[PDB]
Amino acid sequence: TYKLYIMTFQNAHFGSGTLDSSKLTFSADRIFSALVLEALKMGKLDAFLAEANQDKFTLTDAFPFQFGPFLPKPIGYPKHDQIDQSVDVKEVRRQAKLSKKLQFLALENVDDYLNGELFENEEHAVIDTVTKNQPHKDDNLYQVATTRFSNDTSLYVIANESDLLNELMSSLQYSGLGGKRSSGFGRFELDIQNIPLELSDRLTKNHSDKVMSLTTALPVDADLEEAMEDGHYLLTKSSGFAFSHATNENYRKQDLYKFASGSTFSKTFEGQIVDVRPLDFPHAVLNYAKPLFFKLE
RNA sequence: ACGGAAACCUUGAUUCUAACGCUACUUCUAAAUAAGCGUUA
Repeated sequence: TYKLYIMTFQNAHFGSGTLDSSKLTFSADRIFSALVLEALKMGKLDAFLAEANQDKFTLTDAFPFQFGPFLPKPIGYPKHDQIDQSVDVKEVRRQAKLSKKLQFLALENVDDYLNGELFENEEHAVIDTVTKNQPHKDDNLYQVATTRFSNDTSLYVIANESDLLNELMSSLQYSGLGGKRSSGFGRFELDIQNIPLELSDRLTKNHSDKVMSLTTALPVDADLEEAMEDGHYLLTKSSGFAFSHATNENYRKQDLYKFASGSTFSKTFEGQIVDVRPLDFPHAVLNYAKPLFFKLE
């Protein structure tokens, strides 16, 4: 809610379940895990844990940044109250398909999207697959997907201004983000920018109006009811193998189903640093689900 | 405590074999090392 962190990538790989799958943008649990690993490699893991335990710490999923912050399409607002038209069915289905394909909108027109206007996606990155082999066992021919960006398009997140977070981001920018980081993917250059006046006044965390989430956040059990009755959302898995320097064998962490972005709700909630570690495991596995919200008209 | 870790698009291959810058064409055609002896004595 304080800064507007920008990460300019050249090549990246954000696996969505397979080595040959790469999403355009990553989720906040991935960057929180990356921060946790960088902090533990630094040695100042306890300070970052204490900072994350505070309610001031807020993080959001990466969104596209092309001469202005972008926001995920608010799932649950194709509402006919602003899209009531007398056009033919062909144009109605064409605009429905165009809105379904849309995933990100520029900040300057997000409310315009809520006025019935129709916008198209913009060229942000090309996702291409590369085949690689192992020239000692002539059976492995594995494919890796990338997210090669273009047109000065970066990724951005919103988080509090902290010196520990600043230095952690600076160490992240030479350590990569997601995927085969020691192969030419994930690396970025960081820039710190101020939140625009048209955006900072909308980033909220505590009130009872229509809020669109910015983080893949699973609410606490106390207030899930309000997200169930009057909440529009999408369900995203967070499975995978838990990285661990303490166990020789790789353990699958517990599959957890969160709420995607931008899921719309009628009231805000509280996130969880949920322990997705398997049983009998020495150290925790922290999954970050803490929402930053956006007010709607 | 990042659907993540590890992984060479790698090994072997001669732009090589055959093929006369060759066939025909006189440095040729006429031509005396030769002509004039004045005037004075």
